[PDB]
Amino acid sequence: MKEVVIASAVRTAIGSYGKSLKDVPAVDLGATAIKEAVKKAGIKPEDVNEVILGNVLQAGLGQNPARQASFKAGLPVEIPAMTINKVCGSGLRTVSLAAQIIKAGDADVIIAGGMENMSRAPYLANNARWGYRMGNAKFVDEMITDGLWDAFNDYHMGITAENIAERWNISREEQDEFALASQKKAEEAIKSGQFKDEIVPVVIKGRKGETVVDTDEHPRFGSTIEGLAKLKPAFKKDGTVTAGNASGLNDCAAVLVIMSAEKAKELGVKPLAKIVSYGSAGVDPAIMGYGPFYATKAAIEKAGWTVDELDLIESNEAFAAQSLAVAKDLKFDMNKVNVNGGAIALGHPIGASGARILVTLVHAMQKRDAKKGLATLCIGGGQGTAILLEKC
Amino acid sequence: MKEVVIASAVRTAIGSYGKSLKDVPAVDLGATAIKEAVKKAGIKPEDVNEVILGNVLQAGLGQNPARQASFKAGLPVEIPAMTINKVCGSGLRTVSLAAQIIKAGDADVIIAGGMENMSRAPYLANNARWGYRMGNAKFVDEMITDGLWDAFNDYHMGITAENIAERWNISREEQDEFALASQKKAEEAIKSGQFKDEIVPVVIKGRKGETVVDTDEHPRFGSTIEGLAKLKPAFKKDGTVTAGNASGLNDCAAVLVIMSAEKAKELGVKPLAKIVSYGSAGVDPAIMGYGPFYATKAAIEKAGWTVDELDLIESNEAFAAQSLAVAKDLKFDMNKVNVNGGAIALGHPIGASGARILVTLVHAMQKRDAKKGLATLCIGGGQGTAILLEKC
Amino acid sequence: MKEVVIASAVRTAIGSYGKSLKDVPAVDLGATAIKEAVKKAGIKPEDVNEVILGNVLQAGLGQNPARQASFKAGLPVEIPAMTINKVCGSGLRTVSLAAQIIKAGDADVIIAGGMENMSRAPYLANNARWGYRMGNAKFVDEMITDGLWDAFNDYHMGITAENIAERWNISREEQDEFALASQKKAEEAIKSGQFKDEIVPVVIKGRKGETVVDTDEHPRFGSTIEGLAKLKPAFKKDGTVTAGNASGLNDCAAVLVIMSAEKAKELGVKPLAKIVSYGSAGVDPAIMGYGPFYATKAAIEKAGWTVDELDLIESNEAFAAQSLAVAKDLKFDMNKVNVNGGAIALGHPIGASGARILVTLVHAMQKRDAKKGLATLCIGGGQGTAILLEKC
Amino acid sequence: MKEVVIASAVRTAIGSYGKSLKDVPAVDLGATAIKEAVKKAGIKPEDVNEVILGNVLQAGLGQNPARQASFKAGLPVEIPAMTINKVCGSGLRTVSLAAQIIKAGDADVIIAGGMENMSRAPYLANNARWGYRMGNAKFVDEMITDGLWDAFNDYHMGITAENIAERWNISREEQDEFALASQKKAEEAIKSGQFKDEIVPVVIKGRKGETVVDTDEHPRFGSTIEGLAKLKPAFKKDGTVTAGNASGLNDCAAVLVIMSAEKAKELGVKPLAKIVSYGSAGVDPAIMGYGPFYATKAAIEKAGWTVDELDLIESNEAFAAQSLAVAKDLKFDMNKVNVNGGAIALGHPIGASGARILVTLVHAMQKRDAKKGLATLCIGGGQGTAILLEKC
Repeated sequence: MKEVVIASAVRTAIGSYGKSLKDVPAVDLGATAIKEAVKKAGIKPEDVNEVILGNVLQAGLGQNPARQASFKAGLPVEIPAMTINKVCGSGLRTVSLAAQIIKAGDADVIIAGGMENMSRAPYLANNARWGYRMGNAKFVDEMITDGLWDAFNDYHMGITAENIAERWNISREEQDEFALASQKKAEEAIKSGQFKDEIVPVVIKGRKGETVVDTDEHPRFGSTIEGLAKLKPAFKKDGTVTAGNASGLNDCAAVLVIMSAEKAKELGVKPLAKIVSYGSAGVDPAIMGYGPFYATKAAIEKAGWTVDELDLIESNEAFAAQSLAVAKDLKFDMNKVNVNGGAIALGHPIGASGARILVTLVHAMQKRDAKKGLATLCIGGGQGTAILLEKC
Repeated sequence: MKEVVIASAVRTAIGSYGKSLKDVPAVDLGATAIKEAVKKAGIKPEDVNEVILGNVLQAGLGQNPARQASFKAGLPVEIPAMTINKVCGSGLRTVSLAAQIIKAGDADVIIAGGMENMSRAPYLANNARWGYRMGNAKFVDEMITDGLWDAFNDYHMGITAENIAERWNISREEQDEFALASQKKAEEAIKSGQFKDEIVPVVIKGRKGETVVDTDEHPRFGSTIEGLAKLKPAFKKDGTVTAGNASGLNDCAAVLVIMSAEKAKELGVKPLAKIVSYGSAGVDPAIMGYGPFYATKAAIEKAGWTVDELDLIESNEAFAAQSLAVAKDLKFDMNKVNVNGGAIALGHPIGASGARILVTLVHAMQKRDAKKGLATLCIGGGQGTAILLEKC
Repeated sequence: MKEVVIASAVRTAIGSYGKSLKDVPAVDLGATAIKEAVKKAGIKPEDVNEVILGNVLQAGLGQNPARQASFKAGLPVEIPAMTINKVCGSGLRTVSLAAQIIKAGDADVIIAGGMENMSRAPYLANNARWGYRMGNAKFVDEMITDGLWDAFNDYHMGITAENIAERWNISREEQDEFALASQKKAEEAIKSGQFKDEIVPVVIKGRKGETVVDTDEHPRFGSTIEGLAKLKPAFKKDGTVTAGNASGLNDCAAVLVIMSAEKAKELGVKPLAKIVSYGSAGVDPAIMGYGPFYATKAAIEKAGWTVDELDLIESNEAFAAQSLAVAKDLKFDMNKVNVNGGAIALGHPIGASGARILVTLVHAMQKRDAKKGLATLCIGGGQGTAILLEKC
Repeated sequence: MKEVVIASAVRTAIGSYGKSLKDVPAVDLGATAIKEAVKKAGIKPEDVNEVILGNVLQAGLGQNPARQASFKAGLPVEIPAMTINKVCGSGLRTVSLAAQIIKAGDADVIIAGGMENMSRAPYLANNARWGYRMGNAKFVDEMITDGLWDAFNDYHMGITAENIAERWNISREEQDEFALASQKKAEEAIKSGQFKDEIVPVVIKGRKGETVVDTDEHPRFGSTIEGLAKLKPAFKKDGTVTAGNASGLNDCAAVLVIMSAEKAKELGVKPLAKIVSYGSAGVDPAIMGYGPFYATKAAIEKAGWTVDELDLIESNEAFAAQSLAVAKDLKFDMNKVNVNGGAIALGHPIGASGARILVTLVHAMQKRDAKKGLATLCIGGGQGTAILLEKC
């Protein structure tokens, strides 16, 4: 049916926990990235049919955080919006949902992506409404419960990363060397201007003064292998995962204008890339056949491609252990992966992260003249999200 | 373009605030409804491609409440699931999203609907993470902030209902007669068994016994116009809107199995109705040229129908003043509206309500042999959500 | 050295946890008791020199709860007031402090006693001011932390009672027979009007009506040994202490007017009893040479009395195991102990309880014409508090 | 009756809000000052008969904060202890209570004073136990509610200071010049070693490292009149009270060993001063006669003295407005007042403050060879606390 393209792809800088964006609600980050994505695509806000934004920690953000972002961006109040939560998947799954609505014939132009401000997550009192009656109870970290805690196994995401490291023998040393390379690559990318096209500044009107945040602050410049080897395991006595080889808690928004090829032509848009296939795409049989990261595998097959044919790959770094497991199984050429650094250095703003790596992927393909790109994040049946792009 | 149908449609009873469902998390109500929906459709859990569920008060409910409901229902862990939040529109928007995904060629069978437990919403401390420093602060009722408060105008949704009552000149008396009619129709429908097919019982297993909840708790049997006339305004001094002419705060899950017509035939399923059109369908020029209830007008127009041709209508009753404004503008025959009672009597479990009225519409169409049906809820630019159904 | 007397002695009923006094702040119970105590003593508010009141759960009750009670009772704003917290000892220690101030020549008329509303204790967030940073934390039940938890051993006061039961070899059976006897005596005392003189009614004025609370709510009329024998241990697996052989969590105020004998004569007051001695009286060599209940032994010795000479004894029943250990060690004649029932039946409103048993002792001495009385409560080094009274 | 003396007088440094002592609970500060007061008096911990300590913000501190301090100090577990709360009065009123118990013949040696850690005060949820039911509620700053908020007038203490400034015409300029002089005098006192005798270091065992806090940190060295004139009013639009001319929120403990003259002789103690009279002393008539600070006035008269005869005076600086009002009315010679600086510079750790200024007074009398001293704090009938000392 319709071909689907990315007309623009914009993100804020990624802030560190409790730092540069602590005072900027997720919805304002979202609004900042939407306003700019719309200008960068060269379309009018009224050309937009629907807004679809991921956001995981919605607690106390008020009704329909995606709608607030749309309205704050200056989009027409009558554009419908919805907020999606698939945890790790949210921000990228909104892009494939956009492509699906366009394919169904119901839209031509959709704002997609995601936003998160983990620094601002609340604490919760779950039994304040009808009473605790008696006894100490839990004052709930909402960021941990709704974003980072495995609802079924009743342990932290970090434990899952340990399990994978264990089962595959991904050693502490191997994870730290991977973390070091992500740090070095982010530092070079930032210092060489590789993110200048994709970052929209955020303006914080301070008590008096305006502050501009326009640079990713999470990378630890000058990281060394020695510095990483000294860190204590963060999740498990004598484990392999540390602060050093895992991503952080971060704040960002990242937004893309998704359009039918035919509408892009009509509006004089010069698109950046075509969406070729995605993890959600087509149906079955059979699911289990490909192995444990079958989402990404099957998405690659549906595009008619192989891993060797890919020019650039964004494979999210929630934990180095998980990144190394995926790269090993799919036999990625590591020179083509996370070329501007990955989440260990840059940050993992949950609900925005899938969209963030797609924004970094599309600009890197443009910059480096790379024809075939893969963005992939999250691990395990039901959860993997992946998109394949072919540059225009 | 694939034809899309409803293979089953099931809901829990709707509980009242702090009452029959207070001890049953939204995800468990959702799991109960999904497990039954699959059984009623006569399909296996393995036949489901994806789970898409409305839920507005997600705070503290843990990662991806839709995925939790899916898992707790017995559905394969590999089925992808996402949680959607469009406030009032959430539960019906998941049904049209299901149809779009099916139309795009990406799934054949999708569990859609919504779940909410307003009785269990937390309170929040928004500045607990980095500190309050000094001075009293707000202990935030999350149900009001995330479900009921207009994020822009900074007032209760009740105030919007009051403005609509003034706008359309709808009197206190008119609102209470409408409320009384919803109450009477709900009482007669309950007592005549009109909900017996669609309600799945919820079994609450305590430390000492079992309680079965299978009847809608919210209606006030024996309501009278004098009883309604004595009520104090809920939202403002000298207001027209009271607790007796507005819906409540309520707990429910409502799930439908949505399939392509082709898969339904292949699986031996006898579908209940075909989804003919929805407010999201086709693109937006010139959408605001119809009036303020243009999502609903545009959906009816896209079906190729008119209001006079409709046999049954479910038009949600968040507030009698809103229900009457939509009914006057669209010139509904009120004999065909909310024939088994509406949300004033039955309750408004936010992220489930749009699916709950679809579940009620489709069962009522079957029972009454009505060919053409409309479900509509929410009011205002870009919020209205509507679906048109044609009985099989 | 001035002689010191009790001119009046009044208490509210004792409410049960979350029940009859849940809506009445401790300071209001205190104000009700003070206003009546002054009236019963036949003195004017102007005749009071100082207000000294026990209150253990002061959190959030506002500045100087004793001063608030004093003011709300009609006492001149210039009367100095202080709030004392010695946990279990608070309410009786204020009576001996009153006597010391009178003996020192610094006052002639002091309002003493205690007030507590355990039903209204808050929960706490201890790190809200400077932040929790990350991770779940304790939402602290302040009643347990400030009123019931051993700050050193880091366990419930219930565990101390269990250790005392083991120490003194006091069986489950023995504790329940003692509890049943407290229940029976309380039921007979209530029904025979033994508390009618000492209880001041509390009038709760709602938005729509008035409720009068004037009867002790906590006793379980018709208790049986079989009913007690079926109870599960409260504090530890296979424990002897249950909810049926330990006191409750309760709400009360109890106030006495304490005067020099000289002022009482000057004001025309007929005093109820003379305070002969108290556990604080004279200095400490060699205080621990008596046993573990040496405050009580030493008070009796300072009166120039013995246990056999006492006519009535109020020995508080926080736990049956503690009550029985004190009674065995001191060889009390149990026919003279807690003759109108004790705290198992009647409740243990912490910072009021010591004054409440003094109020009950002095009324019982009057009614029964008993010359010599002992009130004792609390156990362990430096906590025990006791007063000896001689009827006028 | 018995003469009463101060055998030793010790305090911690006073920390600023959220600063040097933020990690040291009030009870540990108390314990540190008790252990040292006992050594400085040259008596054994077993010579102590009772512990009486002021502490206003007791919320969540656990049972009987004075007892915890005693136990943590290494005092015998059987010494009875009680915590007093008279807000501003607490710490000094414990010293006069000590003298009263000694006068009554019931003790020879008492530990008195007070402790507070305002940085550590909790936030409160007052309706967590039985439920908020619905609607936003207040997340309570316990420090403000229990320490700084006028329970009767329902406004901040700062408003009272404004009222006094208003009624007496104590101008902004006059208050800032008073604040400047307190700042200069504290700076000279600290730099000249005047507090070295009375400060006991506090040792904070850090993550690794021990930190020593031994210097008052609140003074703003180098303050200037210009700096103070630039500040905005803190309580009232166009008011006179600012951060600059008011004290802070501070953390400290200050403890004194109080003994009978006869026991000091017997134990070979060389006392520092005799307590001559106190605000609580003797009884009436008539109270209103002296004017609004009659507490202090009457205490001065009872010693047989006049204001002119005083050699040194500590008059607390909660707010410069209140200090200037008292000094004007009693016609203090300002050269003899707060000679080492006052609370504006040094801090006002509520429950400790009365004891802190008595500790500073007694050491200053020793240092400067001053025979007659007055300590006074708090304002308004019922609340004024005052003690007169005559040096040994």
